[PDB]
Amino acid sequence: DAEKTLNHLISGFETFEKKINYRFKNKAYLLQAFTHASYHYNTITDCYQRLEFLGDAILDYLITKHLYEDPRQHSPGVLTDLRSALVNNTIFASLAVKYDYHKYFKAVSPELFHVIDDFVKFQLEKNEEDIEVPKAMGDIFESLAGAIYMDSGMSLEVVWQVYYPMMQPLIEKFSANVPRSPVRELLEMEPETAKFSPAERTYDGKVRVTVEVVGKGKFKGVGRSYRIAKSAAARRALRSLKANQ
Amino acid sequence: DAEKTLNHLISGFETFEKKINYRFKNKAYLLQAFTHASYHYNTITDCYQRLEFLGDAILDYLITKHLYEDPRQHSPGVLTDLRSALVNNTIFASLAVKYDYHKYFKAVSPELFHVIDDFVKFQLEKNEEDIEVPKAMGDIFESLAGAIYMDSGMSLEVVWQVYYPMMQPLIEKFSANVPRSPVRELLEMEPETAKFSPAERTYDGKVRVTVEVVGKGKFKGVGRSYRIAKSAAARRALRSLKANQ
Repeated sequence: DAEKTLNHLISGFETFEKKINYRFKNKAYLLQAFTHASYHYNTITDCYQRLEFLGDAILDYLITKHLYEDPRQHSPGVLTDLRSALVNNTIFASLAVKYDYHKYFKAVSPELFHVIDDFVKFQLEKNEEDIEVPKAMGDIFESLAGAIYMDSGMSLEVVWQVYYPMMQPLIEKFSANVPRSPVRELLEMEPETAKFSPAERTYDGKVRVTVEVVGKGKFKGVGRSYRIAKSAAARRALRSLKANQ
Repeated sequence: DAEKTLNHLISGFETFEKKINYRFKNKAYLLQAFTHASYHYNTITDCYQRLEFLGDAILDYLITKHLYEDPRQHSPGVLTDLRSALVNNTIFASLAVKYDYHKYFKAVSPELFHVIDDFVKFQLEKNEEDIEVPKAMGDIFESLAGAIYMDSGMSLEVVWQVYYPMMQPLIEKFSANVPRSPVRELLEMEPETAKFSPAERTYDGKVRVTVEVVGKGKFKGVGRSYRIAKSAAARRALRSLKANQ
């Protein structure tokens, strides 16, 4: 009887649904999300791989959107680096164990569980390199997102309602530590006092811009685009401001 | 006067908005999407890089969603391959030129435009290897998606309304040509006549499944998961069906 088998296999997930603050309408999707290929006791649903595939693109979008909207106004290169750093199996594995996913993971592999235990312990200590990252932990962080998406009738909004609280602190930490965009940094410091002049074309086919910072003087930047020129000029102004005479 | 400069730079985009069947509320976003780093005449908006970043994740999600929902029920490995094949700068560049994006692209690079012309010509002939792919064409296929998203008030639905007609035929072509999932293929052929038995555990810690195809006999599959076992059994049944005695 499939429902009796479901009831057996989902025993203990109550605690997990409370922890993430989401109640599954269809528990089969939650079981599927946590079912590794090796979990032969699950004779009623697919393993997590399809959900992982969907969840990967869902998280890529929600994380990308967040990065793009960040009022730090990261440059394209910084956005790219941040996306690579965050949309990432290791980062996903770290967040999975932070939020106890390993306590609900379904697999038959003593060796995998040993790797998981060591990784959980390391991450706990780290958060109060020769630790192997259990890729399945990253996998189920993704597959659960896919499961919530499916269970909620394909709602990205419901997914992010659940995932944002888990992700935002790490996203914010990474976003706060990457190099600042020199334009936004200057304007944080001198919002009405830093003024960029119109772009001018150079003999060598570049763009030159001057930023004047009232009380500090004028600083020139050149680059292969207006964006790069502004950045260059701001970086110079910032250096003078920091030097403080 | 910024609006006079906008009016000048967007001259000719009328034809493009008609072609994609989307009217921008804010033309600045359309200009930005098509503005390469080298286009120094654009002194009023950013270049396309930020939009490209956002658009990349938007298309990754919409394409992934489509692949996942395809009633061909691709296996995880096939889904992965298809995503890699489709969410791809070369594929994006080919679709951009198919839909005339190169006629509206803003750049200052005779050499780039030469590469573009050769690529347009090749693709036209192909669609009635030693052709360089102009990466900027893939870039603006992505940045325009980001621009439509922004202009429509962050609507994925409006993006896909515009993009689906451009993408679905290529997605469908790739999806139709990849290896079929043997389970779905068998069930297309024998929907009421192919029946999978319950999973059984093997001495070596695998799963074994038999599929019985009425009129043809029984075929066994073994694998490291229930999913793989079913696939294996179906592949055998298919081979017999095709042989047709």
